Amino acid sequence: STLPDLAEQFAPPDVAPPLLIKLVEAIEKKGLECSTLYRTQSSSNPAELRQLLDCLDLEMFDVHVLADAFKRYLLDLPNPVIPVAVSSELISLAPEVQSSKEYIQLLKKLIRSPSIPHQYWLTLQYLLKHFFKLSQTSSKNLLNARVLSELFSPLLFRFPAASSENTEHLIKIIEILISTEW
Amino acid sequence: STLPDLAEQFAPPDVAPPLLIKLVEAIEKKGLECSTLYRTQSSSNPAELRQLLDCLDLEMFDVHVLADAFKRYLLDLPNPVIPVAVSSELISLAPEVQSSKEYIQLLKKLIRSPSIPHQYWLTLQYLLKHFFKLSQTSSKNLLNARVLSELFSPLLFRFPENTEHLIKIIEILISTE
Repeated sequence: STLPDLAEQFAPPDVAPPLLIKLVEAIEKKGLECSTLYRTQSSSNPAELRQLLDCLDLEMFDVHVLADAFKRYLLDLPNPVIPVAVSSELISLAPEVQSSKEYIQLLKKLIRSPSIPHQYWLTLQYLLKHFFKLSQTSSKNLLNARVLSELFSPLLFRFPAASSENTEHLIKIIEILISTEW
Repeated sequence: STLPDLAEQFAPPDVAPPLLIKLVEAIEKKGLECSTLYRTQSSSNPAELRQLLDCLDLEMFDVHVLADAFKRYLLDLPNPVIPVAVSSELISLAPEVQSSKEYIQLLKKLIRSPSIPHQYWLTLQYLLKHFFKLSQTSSKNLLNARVLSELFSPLLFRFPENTEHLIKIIEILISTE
């Protein structure tokens, strides 16, 4: 709620918001192999999780609390990682655009727009790297790229779209972008 | 024009773009008393000035070249220091509103909007501080708040009448730092 805009939390040459780096690195250190990471709610409520996003070393916290604070962070951003301007255009695309490659091309073109601060695309890239690292230990944490897209796309886009052939394409491109990080 | 957006050049807790700080500090060191600062075209063209804004110590350069690079910087920003939405609103209120105090209150309210990165208002504050510093030696450089407003308002707002109210806001904001 008091969480600043992504464009105010950091700037190049930094690669991601410092708070998001702390969360991701703590979660990867403690939960990379956790078979229920991001699929179980912790006991803390939103108010408690937000208190965490202000005050210590995050490794001190329960990994399930960190995972919930990670979700809380994405939800409390004034504008989502993928701005509504971008999602609005992607959803509007006709069925003749059957190509995931085209959807990806358009997301990158739109999100790299000069009207959108570079921090948004940088934050998405950092998150995709995190999701990819998780999917490379799928044999233990059970997370593949598609499930990660289905779990986190509603947090990255923050769009109540009514579910359609368009929404399947957005989930699909996030899936593809996770799997194709390196 | 590869110049990044103001919001991409720095972020809190930094108070202004690092390149703009270097320009301002060099100009104030070398040209605080120059009777023609910011009113003389130097021999350099935009390409040469951009060469300078794209990368060592700026004090090595002719002060009139630094002044031109300062202007070039404001012109090459992808979005102006005062965003188009803000200027548009202030301009459309031009016939109906007259109070300078109201315009100033509104400029601050609009530019502090959550939809606008804080860097824009921070950069404007830094620029106003520079312009005020110049006006304290106006007897020597001839740059008073009014002259500074007429020179730089078109660069801050990015407008080639209605503007007269905008220029007045910058003048007052320079004078009251």
